[PDB]
Amino acid sequence: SGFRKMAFPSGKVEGCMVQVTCGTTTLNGLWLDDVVYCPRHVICTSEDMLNPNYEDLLIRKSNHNFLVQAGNVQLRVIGHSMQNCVLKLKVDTANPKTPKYKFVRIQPGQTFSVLACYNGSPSGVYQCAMRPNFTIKGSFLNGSCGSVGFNIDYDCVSFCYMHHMELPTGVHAGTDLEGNFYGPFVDRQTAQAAGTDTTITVNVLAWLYAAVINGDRWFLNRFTTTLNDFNLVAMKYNYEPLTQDHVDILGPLSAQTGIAVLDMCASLKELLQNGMNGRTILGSALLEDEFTPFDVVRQCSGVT
Amino acid sequence: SGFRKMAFPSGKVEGCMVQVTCGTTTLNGLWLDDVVYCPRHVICTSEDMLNPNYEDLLIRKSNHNFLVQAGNVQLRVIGHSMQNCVLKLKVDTANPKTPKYKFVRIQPGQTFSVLACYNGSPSGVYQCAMRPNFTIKGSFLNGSCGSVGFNIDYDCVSFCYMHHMELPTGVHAGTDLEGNFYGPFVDRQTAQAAGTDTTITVNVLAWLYAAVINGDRWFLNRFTTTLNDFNLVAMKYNYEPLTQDHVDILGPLSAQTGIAVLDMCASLKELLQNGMNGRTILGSALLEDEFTPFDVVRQCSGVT
Ligand SMILES: Cc1ccncc1NC(=O)Cc1cncc(C#N)c1
Ligand SMILES: Cc1ccncc1NC(=O)Cc1cncc(C#N)c1
Repeated sequence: SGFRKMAFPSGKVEGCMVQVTCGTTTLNGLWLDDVVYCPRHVICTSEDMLNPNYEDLLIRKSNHNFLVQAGNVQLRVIGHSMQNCVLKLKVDTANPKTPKYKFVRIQPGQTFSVLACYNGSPSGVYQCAMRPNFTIKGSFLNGSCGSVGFNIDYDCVSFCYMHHMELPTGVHAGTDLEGNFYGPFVDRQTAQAAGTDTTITVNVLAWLYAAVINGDRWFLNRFTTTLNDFNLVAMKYNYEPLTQDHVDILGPLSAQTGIAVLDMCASLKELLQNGMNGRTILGSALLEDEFTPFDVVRQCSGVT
Repeated sequence: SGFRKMAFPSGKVEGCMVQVTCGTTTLNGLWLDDVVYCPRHVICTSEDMLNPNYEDLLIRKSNHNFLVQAGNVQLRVIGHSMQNCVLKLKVDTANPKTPKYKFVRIQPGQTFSVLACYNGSPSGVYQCAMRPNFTIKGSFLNGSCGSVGFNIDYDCVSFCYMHHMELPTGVHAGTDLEGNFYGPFVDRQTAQAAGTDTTITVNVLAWLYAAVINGDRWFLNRFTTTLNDFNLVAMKYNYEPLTQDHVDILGPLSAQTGIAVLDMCASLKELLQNGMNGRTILGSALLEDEFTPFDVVRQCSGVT
């Protein structure tokens, strides 16, 4: 009973957080095995950030310039290398708290938990979605760079995001763990356009199924629709086009509730065209798109 | 930039979760030092739950009937005792992962993180408020009993809640770590009235300050009010009466933003009487009451 914006337990990730300092800049690093991963802009001063030449800036640095501290233990840096926008610092000690892990590049619309950190210390954990425009609407202040996003399948942590930047609009941008930015962003203090965003349609439908499962059913109606008709409404309201792949992933929820996907699409169509009429769904007065169908199944079945 | 419903990092609590089985009932326990804490209804069968005599049911049980398993390690039970609605199982081994901790009874309106667990395994973490009527609107399924709520001040975990029950209405009830229920609830399978709930006024005002800090300011107006006038509006909309103690706790946010508390109360008054007019505040289409003034300061300053 109940449905919350649940994050993964952050314990396995907490054991990986370290502080990385280079010159006068300090941010967060991720220590897995004998490598520490962090944003390459750790090597920049504020003046460098306007237009950095990272290859030139990294040439001035030596292994001993990167100060890595895990709690109180200082790590010895024996190698450094830049891969895209991340720095990989080889340390002489493998992290004893390294969980089973993978590096994955998530798709837009997918969700993950963020462990917000400052000076290598965890401050909070929250769940969020990678927007269709490759930005994340997080909660990050100066010092949070290097904080990571992840998903967990039983004992395996799939790291999918490392925080790098706050755009002038207050939204966030970052990379996968190979340092490739999600979206068109560059690690530079320059105004940068984030594309037109849309609402994650399959996630909204998944959340409508979670609402039915939890007893919120006032929005179910006597109507149905087609993928074509629904998609004309989705286009009008800046929703992602629904495909048969999305319908296929909604199958378990359709089967559990007995509500065909296109019937749920007709409920969503009516909510888009008429609003919520001052009513709420799972404690929200708007249509929630930060729960994937997988998240809804996991939370509604109690997967650990 | 940004403002999220952030939970505490759950790592220190994950290291305390164990599975407790007694007969055919299995639920979660909290292992701190050489004691395992769990709901006393672990000793009940489904038939006992209709009207349990816990003292009689516990008399039939011996130390060897309580199966406690931490991951794969089995703990040896050398004592058992009931304190209010919790069972305290003395084990022969102190939990090596016991963090610095306290047991605290929180006040209604205060917030905390819940680490939802099943079979002694963490599944997710979320932030919630203890409602003024002493219920929590969580996300809990069968097997989640014994999952705990907590707050963390640097290295100290203050455990404040243990989950016991889902009311017929889908809302949740539980105890402090001494087994005393929050609210009028009893650990019995009987319909039980949760009082009239109200919205946590000081938390809504705190969240309005967080909105101003993050750039959402469309709701600020040219008006002010008095505590008396505001409280007449609060009574009309089922909001908690605002006191000078609440105004006092909002002082840091008033100082940071330069918006006097009573001026923010006038903005809240106008939003209550007129609604949001299809607009949003920090990504919400309703007035959020699950952030205390302390949470807003902590999140807006990056406390670890
Ligand atoms: C103040 C703050 C808050 C949250 N997240 C991030 C920040 N600050 C920054 O973005 C600093 C920065 C500047 N220019 C480019 C990059 C990159 N890549 C990073
Ligand atoms: C099914 C479920 C889901 C979430 N939380 C809890 C439950 N189930 C229960 O409450 C089981 C129970 C029954 N009667 C009294 C108590 C107490 N105290 C507990």
